[PDB]
Amino acid sequence: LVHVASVEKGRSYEDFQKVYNAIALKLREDDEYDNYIGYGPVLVRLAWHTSGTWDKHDNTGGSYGGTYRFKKEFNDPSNAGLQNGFKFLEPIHKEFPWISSGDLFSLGGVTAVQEMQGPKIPWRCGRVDTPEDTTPDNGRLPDADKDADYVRTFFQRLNMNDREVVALMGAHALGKTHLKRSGYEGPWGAANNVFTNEFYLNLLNEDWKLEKNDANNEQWDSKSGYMMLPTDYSLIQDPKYLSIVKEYANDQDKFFKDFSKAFEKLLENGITFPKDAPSPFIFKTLEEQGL
Ligand code: HEM
Repeated sequence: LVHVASVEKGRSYEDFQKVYNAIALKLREDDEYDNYIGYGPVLVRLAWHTSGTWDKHDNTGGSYGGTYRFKKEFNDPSNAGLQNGFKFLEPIHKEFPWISSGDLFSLGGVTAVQEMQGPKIPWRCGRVDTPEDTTPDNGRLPDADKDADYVRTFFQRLNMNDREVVALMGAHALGKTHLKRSGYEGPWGAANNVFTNEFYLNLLNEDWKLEKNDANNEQWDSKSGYMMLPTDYSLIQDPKYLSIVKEYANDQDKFFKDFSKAFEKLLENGITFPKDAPSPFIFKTLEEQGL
């Protein structure tokens, strides 16, 4: 199965900047969600989970088809809580009914990262909705209770290398774990709706203790009130990952550049862009537009 990007008929950068802006304005307005964290983090996670079902071996799953809109995928236990990001996007889709579902879910993540003061993420249009029977089965998203070998092997299926994995995991600066959702509880740091390299700094500099949470699962906790999942902590247990964690903890711009590339790649696995497709779009933030 080849998925060829097909530009929404007649649309160009200004149309997608208008969608960006609508997302960004709602992000600013609906600020109460999740004890005033806001919707940025869950929109980033929605973009990742809708892309991270991809299998490089047969091009099943991935962002192209926007299949999260079907009950098998929206009810994946791995996706518990993402309905909040979907509900956020619903009025955006109603205003811009021409955008595909995959383009909207992925653009939500780009818009969230950028509006949270993260790197620019180039973004390409042209995902096309595919039918209900193309929805990937549950079980393609990763478990959190595992070690570095698990994480490395998992991400090979998404064609990500060590550097790409460690960079992508930096998104855990954002938001928090919620016990009723995943069986883990707590934020990874203090700046959890501003995109920074804090995840790496906290991994290296907090005093972590291996504790059980109230769902009887182990997680790493600090006196500051932060947590790390076992898979997060694996990045400092494995010496290859550890070197890269130190690099990003010591170079904010390098993390931003590497995250941008890996996140674009994640959002584009499985898609064939014709030679004459538009170049990737770099959207202006609301701040840059004076809005
Ligand atoms: C080994 C890989 C990963 C594992 C096991 C993992 C696991 C988790 C878990 C258990 C949660 C908490 C869900 C909840 O209780 O609300 C979470 C949240 C989150 N993850 Fe991941 N994650 C992984 C990779 C990633 C990647 C690659 C990104 C995106 C680039 C990402 C972005 C997020 C975000 C932004 C949140 C916060 C959501 C919120 O606050 O609602 N994660 N992750």
